[PDB]
Amino acid sequence: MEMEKEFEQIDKSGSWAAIYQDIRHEASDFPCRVAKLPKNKNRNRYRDVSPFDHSRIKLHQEDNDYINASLIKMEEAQRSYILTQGPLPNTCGHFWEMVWEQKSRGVVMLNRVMEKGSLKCAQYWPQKEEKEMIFEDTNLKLTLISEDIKSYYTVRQLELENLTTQETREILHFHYTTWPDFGVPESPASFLNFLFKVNESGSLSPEHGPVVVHCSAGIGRSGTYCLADTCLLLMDKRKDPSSVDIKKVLLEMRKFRMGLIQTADQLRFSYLAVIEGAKF
Ligand SMILES: [Cl-]
Ligand SMILES: [Cl-]
Ligand SMILES: [Cl-]
Repeated sequence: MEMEKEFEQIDKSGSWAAIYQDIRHEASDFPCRVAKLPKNKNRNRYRDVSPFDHSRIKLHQEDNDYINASLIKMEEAQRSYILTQGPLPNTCGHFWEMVWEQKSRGVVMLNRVMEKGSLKCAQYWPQKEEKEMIFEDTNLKLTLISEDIKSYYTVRQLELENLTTQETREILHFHYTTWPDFGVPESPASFLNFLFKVNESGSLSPEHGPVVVHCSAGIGRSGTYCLADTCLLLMDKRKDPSSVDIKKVLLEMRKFRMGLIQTADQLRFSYLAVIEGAKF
């Protein structure tokens, strides 16, 4: 209830922008030297969103280990997430190499490939069973096995094959397809349904590698997902759920990737999701 009382006060006083800017002022700042090397320019979608050196995911490849992706290790929640930008036309092989190397079971996608004409990520998985994809640079094959299309999101069963060894893995693609072109969803019900479905699938089990979460830059909608999921985990784990301080959780996550939650509306939406999910 305390988080809800705080929410009602913030709404009443109109202080979402002030709270959000306090977060930005306190956020950690660590170097991103590798992301800024000239040879990595075309591996970054946005010049102002980079992974920190200390938490970036390294590809196991001799020529260039760089991908714009960060390991968010929430120690108290005992859950790890990989937050990444939506893959570029030239980094789709890198993306699936990362999924393979990190042993991830689930991919969470929070955008449409094109929004208001802007390409927010490449078409990095097959839309049709009969047109599988081959990533020649990383020697991976990806096939659509089936998909379950719902009103607010789609879940896909993908088969990822390492063509070198012929080993195959099932990857679940959790695609929230209806986040609005501008702003945040009016209600968090569909987002929470989605978040619970990811958790119910087993993809977050400590038996697998970290779930991979992405949007356009990997910080705004992805930040909302990680923040809400961590907060709901903590409420389920701790003895006093009213003890969960969403701003503190968000500052902890920002130690691992810059810029998580990109507007005061996304912050308010994260509060709504956590308050409503806490009630479940
Ligand atoms: Cl260079
Ligand atoms: Cl986005
Ligand atoms: Cl920011």
